[PDB]
Amino acid sequence: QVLRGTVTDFPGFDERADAETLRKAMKGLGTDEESILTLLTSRSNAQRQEISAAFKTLFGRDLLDDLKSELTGKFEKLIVALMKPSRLYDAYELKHALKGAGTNEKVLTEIIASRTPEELRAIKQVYEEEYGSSLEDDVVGDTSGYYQRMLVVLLQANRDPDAGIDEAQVEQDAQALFQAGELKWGTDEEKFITIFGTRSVSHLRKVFDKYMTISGFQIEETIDRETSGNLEQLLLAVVKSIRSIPAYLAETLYYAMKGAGTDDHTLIRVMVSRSEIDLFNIRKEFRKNFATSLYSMIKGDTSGDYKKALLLLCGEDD
Amino acid sequence: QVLRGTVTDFPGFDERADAETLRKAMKGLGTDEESILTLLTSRSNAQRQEISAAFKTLFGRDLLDDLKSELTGKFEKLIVALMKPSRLYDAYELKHALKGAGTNEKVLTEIIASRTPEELRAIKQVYEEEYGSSLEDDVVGDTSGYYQRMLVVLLQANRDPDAGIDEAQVEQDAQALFQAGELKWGTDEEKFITIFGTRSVSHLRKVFDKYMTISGFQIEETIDRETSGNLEQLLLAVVKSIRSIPAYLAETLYYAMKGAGTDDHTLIRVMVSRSEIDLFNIRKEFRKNFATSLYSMIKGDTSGDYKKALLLLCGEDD
Ligand SMILES: COc1ccc2c(c1)CN(C(=O)CCN1CCC(Cc3ccccc3)CC1)CCS2
Ligand SMILES: COc1ccc2c(c1)CN(C(=O)CCN1CCC(Cc3ccccc3)CC1)CCS2
Repeated sequence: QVLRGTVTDFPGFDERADAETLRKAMKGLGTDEESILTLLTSRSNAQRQEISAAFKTLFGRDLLDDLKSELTGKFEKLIVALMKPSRLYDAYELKHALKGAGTNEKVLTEIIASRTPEELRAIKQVYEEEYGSSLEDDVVGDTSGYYQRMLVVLLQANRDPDAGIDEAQVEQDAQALFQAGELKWGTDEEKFITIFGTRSVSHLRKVFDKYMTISGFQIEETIDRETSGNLEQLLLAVVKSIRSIPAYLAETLYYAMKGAGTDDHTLIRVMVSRSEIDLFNIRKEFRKNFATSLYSMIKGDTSGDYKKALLLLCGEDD
Repeated sequence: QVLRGTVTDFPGFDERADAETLRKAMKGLGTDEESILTLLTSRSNAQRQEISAAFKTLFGRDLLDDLKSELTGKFEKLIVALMKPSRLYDAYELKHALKGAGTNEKVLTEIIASRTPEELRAIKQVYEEEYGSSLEDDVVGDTSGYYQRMLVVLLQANRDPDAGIDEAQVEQDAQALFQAGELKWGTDEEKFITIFGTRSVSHLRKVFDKYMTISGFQIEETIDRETSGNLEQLLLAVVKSIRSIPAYLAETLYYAMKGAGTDDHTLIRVMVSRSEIDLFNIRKEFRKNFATSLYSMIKGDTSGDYKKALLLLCGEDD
């Protein structure tokens, strides 16, 4: 097992040259979207940034506002994501959720549960460095009750690190996840919260196994996906995430594409945020648990230029 | 994988209660092995340094000098490896294979072939500081031929990023490895040094795949494990470590205990060094590739107090 994405460094890259294709593309005419497109998706994020630099030094123009005036719709909204520094992208998306795209647990839940401790720590740091306010306080401020609580637990980045596991605390803990299952996770939130937030990854993987031999069931079985409140969804995100991050995101991506209308906000966040970290893994995983390819899914459930960009990001292999 | 070791931090660590315990353990009273033994292998390494230091504030004795003057043979060499700082254990054993050892090409192969880039980067500089000379320049003076050359390449820590895996590039590598295979690795030479030492890992595992069906058989079968001088052992070891590190090391453990005698020195090096990184993982790949339990072979083949300490290091299970 080796984590990896779909966007690699362009060899032969020249800041100053790409700055010209782009300027020239959006020069006076309407717009060569097809050029903006193929280029920005066949560069990496650090290379995008240096084009952003070449643009200014050459032209006196801000690449980011130029793009943002000739592009619209789901197209714009993707391009704008690709130009965003990847150190920064998640802290950004959190703010949007904490401040103005709506009522926003799908994001808080999904970023917080799926980002490892190295990441939550960095996101927190940078959330405050960029945005002036601190991640934790914005979260407290716009959330509630036991959900708020566990986001706060996850957000500390303070899991017991990995060594030889206590089949004795495994037996207690699996036991207590059983009782809180039977009871619709509506009693002793107090208790399960730490089990899922402060325990380790392969404590919890052990635990989820001993869970099966208490109850005959996977822990996932306790928690339905349409209806549920906030908390249940956080639990089940934690759960799937402990088992496998690529796999959780592959899932999040299928359910972003099922249903009337559909979910471009998600498509975009996952695609872009993972483009240089694990996207290949998510893709091969998607072929694995859902048996049409990520590529194929997208080509059916997207249109026009946005569609094209997507697939280019996606690549093609598995 | 989640890579875990078998040694953890003792909760409620008392730096000097433990220092006392080592005093009356080895004082008067020439020695008392089983509290020495059990203490050191329930405390993590960095805690053993704290016990080493509170020993000096408290008593005016250098803990380590004391630990080794009351103890003999293999057990002694174990305690002396346990109280040797993580950062430093590797570079010390490189050195003691290089400085003065005889002709120890076995230890070089092992450490450089199993260590990741970031572990080699820390070795090189902590090596460089601790013994005034650079790890490379030493490696160079006592070795020669392509064995030297290949080591210098691995010694670089700069091997391609796991990325877009280029189908065309694979096949040319695999045929080049087919080419040099039939010629028993005795010639062509200089291109496989670049295939092994620089290709990206998710790349080199696909070449390992693509090769077999060119050749009939795995790359490994081209090389005769025991009837094979330095280079071919290195090469072999690199191939192995590319598929899985815990599995190289599991093979090296098995070959240290299987047969006539015991390679005790080797057994100490692996058990100790990897005890806080992947020892559980070496234990698990051990049982799956050899059908016995590491624990129960260290038993079958080692003796006395050395044994109980090893089995404590080895950890409780599976
Ligand atoms: C304390 O340990 C922790 C604490 C929390 C978490 C993990 C490890 C990771 N995890 C795992 O399943 C194990 C390891 N896994 C996580 C993703 C990471 C890959 C990755 C790289 C860069 C950016 C994002 C993801 C490494 C492999 C799930 C819960 S989040
Ligand atoms: C260019 O890369 C390299 C170059 C050389 C080598 C490795 C990685 C390690 N390796 C692999 O197959 C990569 C898998 N690997 C396991 C070790 C390490 C585990 C790990 C994870 C997180 C933090 C510390 C250690 C990194 C992932 C075997 C050959 S030596």
